Amino acid sequence: KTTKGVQLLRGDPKKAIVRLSIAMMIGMSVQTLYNLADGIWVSGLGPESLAAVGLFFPVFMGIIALAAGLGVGTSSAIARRIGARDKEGADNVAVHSLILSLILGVTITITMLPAIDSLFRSMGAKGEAVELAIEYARVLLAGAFIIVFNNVGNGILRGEGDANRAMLAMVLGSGLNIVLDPIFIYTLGFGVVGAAYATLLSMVVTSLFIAYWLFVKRDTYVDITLRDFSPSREILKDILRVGLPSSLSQLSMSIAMFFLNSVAITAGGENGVAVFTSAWRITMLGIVPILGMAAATTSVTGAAYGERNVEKLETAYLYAIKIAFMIELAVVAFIMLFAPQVAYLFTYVIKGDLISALRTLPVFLVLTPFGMMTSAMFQGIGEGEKSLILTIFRTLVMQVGFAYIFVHYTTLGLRGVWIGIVIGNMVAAIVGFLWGRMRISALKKT
Ligand SMILES: CCCCCCCC/C=C\CCCCCCCC(=O)OC[C@H](O)CO
Repeated sequence: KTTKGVQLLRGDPKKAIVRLSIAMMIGMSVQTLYNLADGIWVSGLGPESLAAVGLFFPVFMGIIALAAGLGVGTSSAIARRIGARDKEGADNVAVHSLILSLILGVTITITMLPAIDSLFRSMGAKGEAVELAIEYARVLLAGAFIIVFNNVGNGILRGEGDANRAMLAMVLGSGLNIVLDPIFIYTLGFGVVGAAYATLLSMVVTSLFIAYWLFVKRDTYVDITLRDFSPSREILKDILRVGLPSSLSQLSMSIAMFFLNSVAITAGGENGVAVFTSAWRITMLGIVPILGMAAATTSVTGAAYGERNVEKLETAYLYAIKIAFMIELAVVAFIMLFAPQVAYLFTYVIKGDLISALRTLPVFLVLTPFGMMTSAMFQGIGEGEKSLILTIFRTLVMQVGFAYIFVHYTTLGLRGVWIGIVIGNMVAAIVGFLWGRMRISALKKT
């Protein structure tokens, strides 16, 4: 009645942080590799194919945000029950989360399918452009349930500390999508819609593995059955108090990027937006280790909170920050030193401005862990609303705010955008860190 994952969660927090975060970073790196490769295949199909992907992209990211939001709500709620040695509670959360995956996933499909035509056209698309985007979108929308299920499955695994399988499920899915991409797009000649089917099939296979582990081998720590299922308002509210604000955090980010783009356009037009796009994509690569660490932090602080061990929660939180800080130091030094080389490789025009960008913009990555791990621990203790507030403050008030100030009130132009983004992120990192310290001392008094 105990797994390696549960032993890990109930063990030394530093050991748990390292194991989980390495596992998440590996899984997320394969997801990143898939994305880069798919970007390349699609690029060679022409403007009409890119524009079709472009039309669906906000919807698709919205679907990811909802799925991953439910996943982290699930992870946190399970980790806390396990820490509290509430086995029946952990079982019931898992069952609840799986029923929610069906409700959410299918709702996404049935709501968007009849909406996408009007949506794409309202975006300014006409005739053939509309038709191609719909062919592409409907394949992916068909798998909305699968996506949510996979994310919930991953959430359950992370919640009970099973770093190994959570990682494996990510590797299998993105790895299979990497294999199927050139075969569906070019070999079978399906073009852009081929990329959608490669993705749909990859997700289906992932779900088959997860369903096998959960329902056939039944070798997770949590027991999952409908025989023992009694609807719980408290469980539903617990999941959504982390899950909904997590999803909304992605929305805040998306809105922020829109404004950031408009500022880049104001400063540099098509040239400026191109430089920003490239510099941001490269800098977001440095974000990957932080995300893996955040996922670890949520599970580990959750378990500690359930155990009512504030010392343990604080240790995991601060150790996560320290490790992410060190990693980011190396990442930033690397990009800063090798900016011309890095630019050369991602461009194949905008070289000089991109090099400047790569030697200013990535600086904020060094302070990101202080805010992001705080957000992850807020989620671990179940207070997702605080994580959302911090996310809004960083992305919309600080990032966009300062970027706007430097461009409208100074003569820095493009460089002012990078500087504003850096300054904004760093202020938010300090505020978030201070809030986390305050929250923790409050815990010690409670
Ligand atoms: C454009 C070029 C793109 C190149 C694309 C390369 C794709 C590499 C994919 C996976 C390897 C990454 C390392 C994966 C390590 C996984 C370790 C693991 O999952 O362990 C399972 C566990 O041991 C169960 O017993």
